[PDB]
Amino acid sequence: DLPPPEPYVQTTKSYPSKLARNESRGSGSGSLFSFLGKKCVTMSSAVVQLYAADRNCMWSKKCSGVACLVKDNPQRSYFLRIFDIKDGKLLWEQELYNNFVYNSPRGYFHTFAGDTCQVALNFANEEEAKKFRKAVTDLLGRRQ
Repeated sequence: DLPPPEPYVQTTKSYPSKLARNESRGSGSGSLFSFLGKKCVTMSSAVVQLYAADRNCMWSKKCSGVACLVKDNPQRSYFLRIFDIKDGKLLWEQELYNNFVYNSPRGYFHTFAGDTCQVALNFANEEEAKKFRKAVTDLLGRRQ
């Protein structure tokens, strides 16, 4: 069955890539939105269903589609976004943060911290989920 929904509470969020600071690992600046500078590379793609631990402890799908893990080589950051298969548009987007970890108490169901609410992701295939965590870890392992 699906994993149990955990209570998620806000804390603190801060990205180095969104700090405009000289090289990641820092905190200080006041850069603006941007203008022209984006170079992210994709790793793998796996279809999953985005769910939110609704009240009464009951996951609630928000929007499913094709999800791919993007990694910024130049920016030195990772971003997770989902695209629709009918609208072919962004249905979900997460801005990974420093010391990022991947939870997977299930076979093919990983959970993470949402904006202000808890959300979980469920892949369409098990392998795709296995390769997913393996990919992340592999990336986390490589670091630098």
